Formats: sequence, structure tokens, C-alpha cells
Amino acid sequence: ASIFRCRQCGQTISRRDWLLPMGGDHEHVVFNPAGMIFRVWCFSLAQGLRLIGAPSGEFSWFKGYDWTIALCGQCGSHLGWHYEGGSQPQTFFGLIKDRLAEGPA
Ligand SMILES: O=C1CC[C@H](N2C(=O)c3ccccc3C2=O)C(=O)N1
Ligand SMILES: [Zn+2]
Repeated sequence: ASIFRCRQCGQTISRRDWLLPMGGDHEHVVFNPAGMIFRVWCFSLAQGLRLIGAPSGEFSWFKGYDWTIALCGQCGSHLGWHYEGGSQPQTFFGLIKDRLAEGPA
């Protein structure tokens, strides 16, 4: 249990070693304006995503960061968001925990 893959298709996405404690915890539970709850795991790094459009600050869960939707680059599943335009770190990924599968490298 060291790498994270897209639950829907198996695309390689991230690694346990790349988890990022933002504000003291890599896990943040948040809601969007439609009331959907997301258990977000922050990672310093991810791969195999497709980042959609240009960044927006609207409703951002992380102060100082603008977001872009991150889809699985293979199957198009919404896996989370890429955050940028902030400070220490400038960028990171917030991925929806239950949309990933964890397993051996
Ligand atoms: O940091 C974030 C990422 C974007 C996220 N987001 C949503 O998941 C969403 C769904 C529908 C309409 C508008 C939004 C919105 O800004 C949100 O609420 N905060
Ligand atoms: Zn996928």
C-alpha cells in the first residue's frame, strides 16, 4: 500500500510518500456550494491527471490558492483539484480520498 490509482480505471495518480500535511493534517473535510462533502487528501505531487481550464479563487477551501479541476487523465473521473498561486507551497493537489485505490508500487 504505497501508490494511489484512479479507482475507476487504474491510472497511476500519486504515492503515500507524497502526502502533504497542509495546516498540520493531510486530510481536510470540506463542502462545496451544492452541499457535497469531500474527504480531501493533500499531496505535494501527482501524475496522470488532466487539469481543466484556468484557475479560479471562487469558493477556494485553501486560503491564498486558486484551483483548477483535476480529472483522471485516462477515464475523466473527477479526482480533485490542483491548487496554485499561493505560498509555501505555491502549488499542491487536493484529491478525493474515496476516488482513489491504494496498493503496491
Ligand atoms: O477549493 C475548492 C475547489 C472547487 C470547489 N467547487 C465545487 O466542487 C463546485 C461544484 C459546483 C459549483 C461550484 C463548485 C466549487 O467552487 C469548491 O467549492 N472549493
Ligand atoms: Zn480513471
